[PDB]
Order: sequence, then C-alpha cells, then structure tokens
Amino acid sequence: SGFRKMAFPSGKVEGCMVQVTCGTTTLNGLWLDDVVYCPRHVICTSEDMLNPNYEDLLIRKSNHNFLVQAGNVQLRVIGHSMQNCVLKLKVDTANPKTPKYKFVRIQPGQTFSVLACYNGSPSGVYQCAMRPNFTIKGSFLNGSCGSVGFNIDYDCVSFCYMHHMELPTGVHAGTDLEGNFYGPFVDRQTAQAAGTDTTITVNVLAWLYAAVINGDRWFLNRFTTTLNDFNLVAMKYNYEPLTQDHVDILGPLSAQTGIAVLDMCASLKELLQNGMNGRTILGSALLEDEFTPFDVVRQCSGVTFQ
Amino acid sequence: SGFRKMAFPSGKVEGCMVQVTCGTTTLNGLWLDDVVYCPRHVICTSEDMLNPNYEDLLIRKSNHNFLVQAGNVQLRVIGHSMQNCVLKLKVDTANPKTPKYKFVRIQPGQTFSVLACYNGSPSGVYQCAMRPNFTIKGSFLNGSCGSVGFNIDYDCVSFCYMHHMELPTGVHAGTDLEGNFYGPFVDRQTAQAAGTDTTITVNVLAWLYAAVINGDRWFLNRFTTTLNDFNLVAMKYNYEPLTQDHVDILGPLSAQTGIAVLDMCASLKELLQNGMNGRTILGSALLEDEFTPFDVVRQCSGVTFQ
Ligand SMILES: *[C@H](CC(=O)OC)[C@@H](C[C@@H]1CCNC1=O)NC(=O)[C@H](CC(C)C)NC(=O)OCc1ccccc1
Ligand SMILES: *[C@H](CC(=O)OC)[C@@H](C[C@@H]1CCNC1=O)NC(=O)[C@H](CC(C)C)NC(=O)OCc1ccccc1
Repeated sequence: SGFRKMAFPSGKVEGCMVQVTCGTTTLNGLWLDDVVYCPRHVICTSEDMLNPNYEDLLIRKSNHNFLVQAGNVQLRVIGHSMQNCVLKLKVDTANPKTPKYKFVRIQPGQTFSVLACYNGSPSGVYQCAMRPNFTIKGSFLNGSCGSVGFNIDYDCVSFCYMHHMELPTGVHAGTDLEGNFYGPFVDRQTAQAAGTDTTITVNVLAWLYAAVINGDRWFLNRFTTTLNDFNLVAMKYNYEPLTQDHVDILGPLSAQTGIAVLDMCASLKELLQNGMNGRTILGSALLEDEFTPFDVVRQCSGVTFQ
Repeated sequence: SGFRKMAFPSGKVEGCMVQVTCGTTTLNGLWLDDVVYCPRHVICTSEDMLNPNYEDLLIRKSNHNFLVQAGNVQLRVIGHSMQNCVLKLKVDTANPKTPKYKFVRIQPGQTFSVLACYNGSPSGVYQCAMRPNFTIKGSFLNGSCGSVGFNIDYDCVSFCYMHHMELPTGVHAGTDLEGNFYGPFVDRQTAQAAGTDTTITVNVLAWLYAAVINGDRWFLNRFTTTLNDFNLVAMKYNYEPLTQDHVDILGPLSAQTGIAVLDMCASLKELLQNGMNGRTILGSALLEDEFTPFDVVRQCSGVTFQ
C-alpha cells in the first residue's frame, strides 16, 4: 500500500535530450527522428529577451549557427524552421533511441512528468499538473529551458510540455511540442500575469478516494449534497465546478470504495468549511489537487510500461 | 526557481530490472554484470512466508527452478547462493546495459530514489528517505519486491535499497544490496514493530533554508538559541538531536543565505511551539524532513548526471 506522487520512468526521454547552442545561449533540445525541438529564444541574447522580434532575429541565423551536441557527438544541422514559439532543427542523423512518441496538448488539471535537464543532461524527474490557469509549479533554474513534460501509455511517450518562462510570481509557463503556449503567455522577459489559480476539484476528490483506500478515514462524514449545492461552496473556495463528466471518471474509485461521489463531495464540503483541525491526510496537512483520477488508479491497480 | 521533491533519472536503473520467477512466485531482480539480485523469499509460497526456514527451502531449489526474464529474452541461471536475505543468481550473460555501480549502506536520514517495478517492468519513480527507525514511507503494491533504491554521483549508480516487506503500520522495510535488513526486521509475515519515528532535524532545517531561498520568509524570526537549548525543545517534539556535524553540512546553505544555523534553529523552535497558524511553507502546511542538506544544494546549484 502507501501513496506517493510518482513520476514516470524517464529512460525513454533521457535518450532524446541533447544540448543546443546558438551564439552564447545554451539550452536543451528534444531529438526525435531527424528533428531537434527547442525553444525559439535560443536565438536570443539576454538583451534580446526584453523585446525580441523573433522573425528579424532568425533572419540572421543559419544552419551552421546551431551547435547540437549529443554527449560528445555532434549533430549536423541541415535545416531550421520556426513553428510558433519552437524551433525545429533538421539534422542528418535519426536518433537511434527514438521511442514510439506522440505530440499531445493536455487539458487543465491533467498531470505529466518533467525531466529537468541542464546542458542536455538530465538532473531529476518530478510530477507536475497543468493548473487551471495554464501554469505549473515546478523546479527550473538557469539553463532549464527545452526540458519536456510527458506521459507514457505502455511503450508510447506522449510529449505535452516544453519549458520556456518563469513568471514574476515564481510559477512556470511553457508550450506544447508545436510551439503554442499554454495560457495567454508570450516568450518575452516582461511582466506577465496568470489568472486566479483555482483548485482542481476532481483531483482533490480522487486524492481523498486514495486516502480512503490507504486507511485515512477520519474525514469521512455522514452528509450528502447535490451537484449545485456543492458547486456553490466550491466556487466560494475558488474550486473548479464539478460536472457530471467528473463524476463519471471518479466512478471507478467510487464503485470500488462504495462511497458515492456526492457523499465524498459532502466530506470535502465540511473539509473546506471546517479545515483540517491540525490533522493530516496521506501525510499532508492540506488538500492535494495534483493527482488525477487516473493517477490514483495507476497506483492502486499497478500499471507498468515497457 | 521553485522547489520540488525530485527523483534521479531512472534510465540507468531501468536497464538492470529483470523478472525473476520461482515456482509460482514472481518478483523483480537486479541484473548487474552476470549476477541477478533479488529477495530470497522468491523461494517462498504464501504459506511459507508465515514461518520460513530459508535454508531448508533453498535446499529443494536448483538452477533450473529460477526463470530470469529480460523482456522476452531469458537468462540461463548457472548458479545461486543466499547472501543474508538476498539471492544471487549467476547467469551466463553479462548485462550489456550495466552502468558504473556501487553497493552502499546509507545512514538514517539520507534520501534515495525508488524505481517501483512489477514483473520486471518499471512503473514509477519517487524520492524516499530512510527514517531514523530504518523504515521508509513509499508506495508498494503486490509484486513490488526486488525494486531498488539508488543515488547517482555523475555516471556512478549507488544502489542502497531493495524492497521486501510492508509492516502492519503501512510503512515499508528492506535490505541493502548485500541482504542485510535496515533495522531489526526479518523477512517473515509476522507482526513486526519499528521504533518511535522521529524527525530528521538537519533535514527540516535544510528545507527551511530552501524556502528562504525561494522567497518563503514569514517564518524567519528574531531569536537565537544554543545547541543544548534547541535540543531540549527538539527532544520534546521527537526530533533528532542536532550535532556539531549537522551544523557543518548546513554551512553551505547558512553561508549563502547569511542566517546562522542557531538562528534557523530558533525560527524552527518557535515553529514547533507555535505551529504554522494555518500557513504554508513551500506549498506544505507542515515541516518536511525528507530533504537532505545535499538535496537542496543539488536543486539550487543545478548538478547534472551523464
Ligand atoms: C529559458 C532559457 C534557458 O533555460 O536556457 C537558455 C529561460 C530561463 C529559465 C526559465 C525558468 N528559469 C530559468 O532560468 N529564459 C528566459 O529568458 C525565460 C523568458 C523567455 C525568453 C522564454 N524565462 C524568464 O525570463 O524567466 C524569468 C526568471 C525568473 C527566475 C529565474 C530566472 C529567470
Ligand atoms: C514481496 C513479494 C513481492 O512483491 O513479490 C513476490 C512482499 C509483498 C510486497 C511488500 C510491499 N507490498 C507488497 O505487496 N511479500 C511479502 O510477503 C513481504 C514479507 C516478506 C516475505 C518479505 N511483505 C509483507 O508481508 O507485507 C505485508 C503486506 C501489507 C500490505 C499489502 C501486501 C503485503
């Protein structure tokens, strides 16, 4: 038993991380097939990033201005193109370690694993959730751009994130693998505001179902409620509105534990109106919202990957 | 910036995970060079595990009674030996993916990364700390034995843990890679008690230094204290006694933030005597003790691995 936040095995992604250098700027790149993906601001200096005209900046750059290093071996760049906020460097060698991969654009509330890299070398892996305001709360130092977020079905790597920015608030913003930013963010060193960060309600309920599975029981109360009544209290505490869909994905955990979703919603209702009273749930003194209803089943059914 | 609990890249360990079957029992094995390491209770049935005589049980087993599977390829076992609570299966093929590796026995309070596996296939990775009572709080379902814990310097994998048991309390116990259990535990399905779980004081102080680095400041107070005075209050809250050694490892974070260790100890002293008042530090409403003083520097200096 036991419940922890768990990142996917990063072995398949490690084989695709390369170092990309342009001028004096160095970041990480994603080498899939014969294409290297990296943030387009690799063509930017520190002064360029204040107000960059990426088109005018990319005009001055050629193929030989891009040094792609895979450990100690170099990839000869034979073409480059700017797709939105990402750069696609065509190399003359296909990556022999390319797994079966996809490019997906996740939805708010869904989670993924981040392989933090510097100089194209992995440093650590952790689980991140795309907040409803399309930010993430990760760990990114200088040189961490180009690092990717991903999910794995069994042998298929679903790339979904690439890191670009840290906002003035300390949270992080990025794009998908097509260069499109998550949220209303642009890759420019200027003050940028995300919306009000709300709580992924279906995720806290799934995390409460996991605690119920793992022996944490004190929170289980005796009330029930309705979908609109709970949403009136959920909107009071900046929680996402629970839809009939969210009830359907939680069905698996509800049908196994025998607690109706509206019953769990009532136990969550009192948990917001009365606090934790100095108690903990699964070793945390607050409500966790970074566990999707599929992340708990993944940890209770024991799925694997090859 | 930002601070998260981070697991090492598990790519090098994934290449050493194989499936080990004996009779009807299947668990994970560690394939390094031409030796496969796995818990010795692979020779046990469900009824054997109540009171096993491992010697008498291993007498009945031969080399061909051990099926070692690496994906779809089998490893021919040509020898077996019981070292403490671990089984060493000699195969006729050296693992071509063996990294530079060591076998170490960690100290209480130190952390490591756990690659959770089932049927020799990785499932997830998370960071664990060896509690002062020589247990860990992980996530282990049925079939998770043989999974290992490890640390990486740069290209050297330091294996330190192998999973065996879940206690009646829900926490987990295991051995090093030499078969010696951490703590007073034996691999037998019987009621077994760990001691009183105490808090790794040097780890909470290092985690407070990280919050100080990442903008979390409200806890910083104005008192100071002495080593004995703080230990009198630390022992009151079941905290490990802080030694002059612990002050020396915290020197790096103390000399960078400019807060003396005894000053941080006073801010921690009031944090125990006054609680958090419904506030959070680094997104947690309690004091984290699973971050060693080297784990914060690892996340603030940005070390990498190859
Ligand atoms: C990407 C550049 C890189 O890593 O390698 C060239 C980022 C820096 C990362 C983002 C998270 N922390 C970092 O150090 N460089 C940037 O200039 C971007 C903005 C756009 C050009 C994408 N991020 C940014 O300006 O972040 C502000 C910041 C806050 C705290 C610390 C460093 C930067
Ligand atoms: C190892 C066996 C295995 O995984 O594959 C053969 C363990 C089961 C693991 C330990 C953590 N959770 C599991 O399911 N089998 C055991 O019998 C051991 C005891 C010794 C023989 C090592 N663990 C044990 O008895 O755990 C009790 C338990 C609690 C909760 C759920 C399952 C088992």
